[PDB]
Amino acid sequence: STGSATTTPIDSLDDAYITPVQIGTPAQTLNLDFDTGSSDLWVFSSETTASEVDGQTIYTPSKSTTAKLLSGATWSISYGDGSSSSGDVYTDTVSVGGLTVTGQAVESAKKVSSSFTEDSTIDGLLGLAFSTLNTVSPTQQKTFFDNAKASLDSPVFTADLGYHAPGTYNFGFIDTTAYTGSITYTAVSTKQGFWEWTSTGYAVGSGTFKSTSIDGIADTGTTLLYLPATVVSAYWAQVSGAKSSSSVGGYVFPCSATLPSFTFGVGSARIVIPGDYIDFGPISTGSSSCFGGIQSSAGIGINIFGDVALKAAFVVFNGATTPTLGFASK
Ligand SMILES: c1cc2c(cc1CNC1CCCC1)OCO2
Repeated sequence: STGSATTTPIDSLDDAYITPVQIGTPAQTLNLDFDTGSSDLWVFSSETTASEVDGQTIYTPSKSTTAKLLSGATWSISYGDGSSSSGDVYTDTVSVGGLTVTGQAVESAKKVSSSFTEDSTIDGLLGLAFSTLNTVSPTQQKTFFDNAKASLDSPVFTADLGYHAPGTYNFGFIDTTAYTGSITYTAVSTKQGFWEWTSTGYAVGSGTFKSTSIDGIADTGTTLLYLPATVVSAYWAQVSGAKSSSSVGGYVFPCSATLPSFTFGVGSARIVIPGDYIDFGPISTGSSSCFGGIQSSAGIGINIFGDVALKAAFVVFNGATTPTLGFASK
């Protein structure tokens, strides 16, 4: 089997991407944030504290003939930005782009933090990291991909995120029309539960390539590219007026600037992130200070190849017995 679904930026900055997901019988379609950096499929629901719901579409298990309470199961998760959610668990039928999993754990939110309440466009998250990170207790649950894998034509999914435009998540096949050149594959460590890999280096603009190992995670659920302070300083040093602002919370730059590209290595291959991709616009409405799309990972504990990086590539998440990651230009 295979599945194919369009993923759409939630706003003009590509702050995140939402993908329609069918849950239950008859189908209830919710727009979820596919997150390769976590392993819980959770949704706004009829159980979510009413004051914490603000425009989202909710899952109502009592209206689904295939929903079953997973008795005794609870979940609670915190993300890298300090956001959080928690609740109880149902199993139900979940379909993405024509690919159906029965008995998928659908984690129903009773509580969500303010940042989720404030994102009216995100009805929940669909985790695509390794199931070892799933937070359901006392019986850990499998991701949608993990449940689907054995039935897929090939045990893979691909992320093809657009810049200021829709893109595609495919399950079970590689669309050879969706990228240019060849796909370069690179080793993955699953020891921390992430799609963790080592980049072979970087370049800033037309500058020479610096060969250096950068260990990080491929995370579709993180907006920006978070890299070591040395690398990030080298990038922003090429932008007149750019500076790290503690009050704003990262590098900012004059909105009048033309940003250089940033290249990252994947083995001997190179993925080029155009300068425009690194512009996250005014820090506040009407400001001439703009927020940078490449930021230091120093306060995070891990480097993160988030959407800014991934949207410059066609990315293969290969879930074979020994997982790997593939990157192609497009
Ligand atoms: C918070 C934490 C997350 C997440 C999504 C959220 C929701 N607010 C984000 C801010 C920009 C838009 C989405 O996906 C993984 O970790």
